[PDB]
Amino acid sequence: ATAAEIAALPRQKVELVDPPFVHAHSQVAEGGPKVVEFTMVIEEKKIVIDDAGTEVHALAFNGTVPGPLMVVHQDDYLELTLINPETNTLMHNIDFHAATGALGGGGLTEINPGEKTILRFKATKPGVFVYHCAPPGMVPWHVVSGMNGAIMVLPREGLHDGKGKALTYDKIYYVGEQDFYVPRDENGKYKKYEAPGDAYEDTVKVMRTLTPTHVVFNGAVGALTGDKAMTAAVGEKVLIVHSQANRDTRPHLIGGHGDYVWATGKFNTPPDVDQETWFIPGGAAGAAFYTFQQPGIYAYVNHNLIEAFELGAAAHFKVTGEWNDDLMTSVLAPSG
Amino acid sequence: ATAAEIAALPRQKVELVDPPFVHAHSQVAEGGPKVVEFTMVIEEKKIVIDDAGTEVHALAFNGTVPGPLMVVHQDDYLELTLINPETNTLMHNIDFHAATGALGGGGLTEINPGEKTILRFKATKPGVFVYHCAPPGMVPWHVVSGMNGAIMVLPREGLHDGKGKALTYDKIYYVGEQDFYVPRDENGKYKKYEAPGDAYEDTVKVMRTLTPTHVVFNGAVGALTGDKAMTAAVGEKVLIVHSQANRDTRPHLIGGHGDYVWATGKFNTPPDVDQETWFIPGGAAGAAFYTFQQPGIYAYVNHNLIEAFELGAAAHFKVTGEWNDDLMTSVLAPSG
Amino acid sequence: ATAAEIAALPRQKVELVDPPFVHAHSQVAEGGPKVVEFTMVIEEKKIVIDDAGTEVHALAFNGTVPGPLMVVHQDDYLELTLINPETNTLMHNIDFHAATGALGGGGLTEINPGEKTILRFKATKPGVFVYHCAPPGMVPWHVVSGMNGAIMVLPREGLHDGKGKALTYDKIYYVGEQDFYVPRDENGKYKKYEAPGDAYEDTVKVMRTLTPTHVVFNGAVGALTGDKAMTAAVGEKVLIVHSQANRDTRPHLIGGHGDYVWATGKFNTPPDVDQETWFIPGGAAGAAFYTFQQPGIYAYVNHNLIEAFELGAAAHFKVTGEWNDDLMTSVLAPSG
Ligand SMILES: [Cu+2]
Ligand SMILES: [Cu+2]
Ligand SMILES: [Cu+2]
Ligand SMILES: [Cu+2]
Ligand SMILES: [Cu+2]
Ligand SMILES: [Cu+2]
Repeated sequence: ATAAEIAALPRQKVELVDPPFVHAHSQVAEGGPKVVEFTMVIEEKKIVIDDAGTEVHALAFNGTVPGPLMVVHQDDYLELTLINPETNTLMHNIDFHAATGALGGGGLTEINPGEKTILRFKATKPGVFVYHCAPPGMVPWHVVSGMNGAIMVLPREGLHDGKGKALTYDKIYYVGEQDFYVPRDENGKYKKYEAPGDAYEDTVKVMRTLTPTHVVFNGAVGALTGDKAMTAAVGEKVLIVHSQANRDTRPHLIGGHGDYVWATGKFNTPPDVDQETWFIPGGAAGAAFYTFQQPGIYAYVNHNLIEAFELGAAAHFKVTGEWNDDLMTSVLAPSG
Repeated sequence: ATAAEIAALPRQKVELVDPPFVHAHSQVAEGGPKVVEFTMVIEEKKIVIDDAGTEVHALAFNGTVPGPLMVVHQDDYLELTLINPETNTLMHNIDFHAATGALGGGGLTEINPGEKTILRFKATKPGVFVYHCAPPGMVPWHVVSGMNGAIMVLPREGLHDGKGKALTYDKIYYVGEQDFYVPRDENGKYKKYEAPGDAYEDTVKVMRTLTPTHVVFNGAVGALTGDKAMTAAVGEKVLIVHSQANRDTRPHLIGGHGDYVWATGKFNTPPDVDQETWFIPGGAAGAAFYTFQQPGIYAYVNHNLIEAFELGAAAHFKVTGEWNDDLMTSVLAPSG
Repeated sequence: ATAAEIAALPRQKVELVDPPFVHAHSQVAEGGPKVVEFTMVIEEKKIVIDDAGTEVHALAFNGTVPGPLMVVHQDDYLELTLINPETNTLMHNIDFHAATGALGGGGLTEINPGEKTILRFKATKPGVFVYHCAPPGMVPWHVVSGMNGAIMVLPREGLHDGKGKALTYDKIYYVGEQDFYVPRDENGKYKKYEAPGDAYEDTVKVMRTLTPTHVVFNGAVGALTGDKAMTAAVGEKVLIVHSQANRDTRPHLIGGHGDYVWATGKFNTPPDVDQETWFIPGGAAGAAFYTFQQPGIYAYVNHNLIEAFELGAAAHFKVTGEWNDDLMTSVLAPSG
């Protein structure tokens, strides 16, 4: 595929939305290969991660933790414009696990504050993939400061089950799970700092215990609950993309299932079926497809329940519709 | 199906047995869909989890850690009478990962001391599934106090491998693996408590380290050894169902293999074959089918060997039969 | 086979090479079943594992951490002469996860210093498999002192994909991954000891935290980087065997992929494809097949990036050939 051929390809500017929502895209590919264009500005900002007012100096793609989901189709080109404003203090870059060469793009995208860059790569393999910042010598620090996201490379023909039947979701959500390592003082109280770099040494010591102080979805404890609870209706088919750029996770839809789960995140690997709890290793994304059958609230969790309910890794679904007494019924409600 | 059609179905009352054993069942379903009735009384009890006498207040389905294995076939209904006696001190409920709606059943089964409830759900998918107590605001604590078990939903046609060939076991065992988090004093010695609640605060601290003090099969270090060692014979086909409601495990039969392993625990997902070590993520059950070929003693372990041999996650099998020198032989015994 | 048939099989002595290199072998078996003979001498020695002079009393098959890769074909026999020199201080043995009976061989190979032993086993199942020392009552201690390696049991007809098309590698590397648990004094300085057994009690205390001090490839921080980077050329097909005898890992080729990954390490289990990050549970080996498409430096890591970049679990590949701008191009280089 020649430079001339690539330059002749149609282009499409895409407008990214904040997780857990996903920008407008089509499941089945519309026409031949294109160059899909994205722009993200890096925001270094304080985020409050729990109800005790614990802060993290987030290093945030598009200003969010996680960074937003980019959707392309197999054999499209993803062309990202990454911007590091003068109002930042650190060098940043970006590695796409979906990309091939130069460490996933990080070797070609190192930008000081004030600089920008434009990277283009061919999305040759279908699936969900992590992307994350990885500056040489400070890789884990940037990743666990929230500097990671994910992309989805859909097949041209959209999603299919193991045996070739089409799988079409009505809804898609992107859950980015984040392990945070927040230093404490001698009273076991979390510390605050004036600059990202001020926390480095204290944080690194915590990182080395391999024990996160917080494990959260969408940047904070309770982030995807209440006003930000995910929604569905009985009969709706929903795709849940889940990433974790540094640490293992075991997602589980409480009250539901993973009807089809690409646990590895890769669409050419046939999915697992009828899943109670799936497993996504650190440095990967997975995706699960589920048709809701019951109304009510669901909890969506990392099913190490200490991580879910002590450390923060719990989100809700609010589902509307009619209760099914065949699937489940209270024959005798709680009573003496 | 309608309420009338479910009412017309035959009902079978099952007598549960204590782990690692499993109640009488047939592998291939007998007749059409049944309503399968189980009763479990919750017992808040002091249990000893090691040879030193370290004690935990178990919150125990049917009085055991793990709770017993319930066995039904696909499209059967599981009807559970759950009873929380007046002598208990906490509210409990049950979540069936196999079930659909109301958080797996937890939203419909919250019973205080002196209360009972009857939950029915349709067993729509074949596999092994975790069940566990999950009271809102107190979820992980009930689980890591041993309030969990598993069920198996057999395919109506019994087990098959990935290519449609039937797999009939001679015997089945259920290994519930438990992570315990036991408070220590300033000498590093484990603390005892008067009531379940008294332990709460100290325990949650240990829980947050994500580092169990004990990792055990059937409620205690060495519980499945000595005259409680599991047993087999050369040529015998054994299904080992393994569950972990809170934390990852990596089961390994030392001296053997997992000939067919549904690592995800779901029978519609083709099993892995010829396994040395398989992986079960916290909040799931898996199952391994193995035909014994050599006599002698085997250790069945979680293959983090520190967890197996320091923390308690080791069981034995005693196997009768003739040694196969073709498979293995000492050409030269330990000698100068 | 019959007694005479086994006795009549060819015997072939093979010379081992140190990891990450692998001894001469054919992918397609050459002739009928063979008794493949190997010799390993056990070395107990102090090794430095980091840039700060930190020591471990290594317990090392063939004098290396990991022990060397042994390569046979399915239904060959592996015949190991294991030697424990009189200069050593500890009893050792060997467990092959690939073998059937006597705990994988440990029961038949317990050799005191001044002793040797010859074990033969039939390699009945194709795959990569952990081996490790395992003396009753001191199993994890020998393993986390580096006394572990792997073997590869190739299909007689070499490797295939899920469709049965041949996969032939140009090169094979073996990355053995090691969790070390090095004691520290109260100032946080790593302690040193005169003999292996002097470190035992302190080391077990560190092991029980389940938190390694170091996670390394080939026995040391940086052992497979710089001038010891592994090598390839664009268009070369490489198999990467990876083992972890005690603890989970999640291998990732930074800048590349795992085109075919036998994550379970078993060749009769179809490989996953297009992998970003794969998962190998503690107590197993896995294998990844990749065709390099881009020149330059790659980082091969455990993608818990803290383990990779704080704790030592990072390797390099140095790759020759011509850049492919179709796959990846810098449209605009880092600029103000
Ligand atoms: Cu960054
Ligand atoms: Cu990465
Ligand atoms: Cu309970
Ligand atoms: Cu659950
Ligand atoms: Cu040893
Ligand atoms: Cu082992």
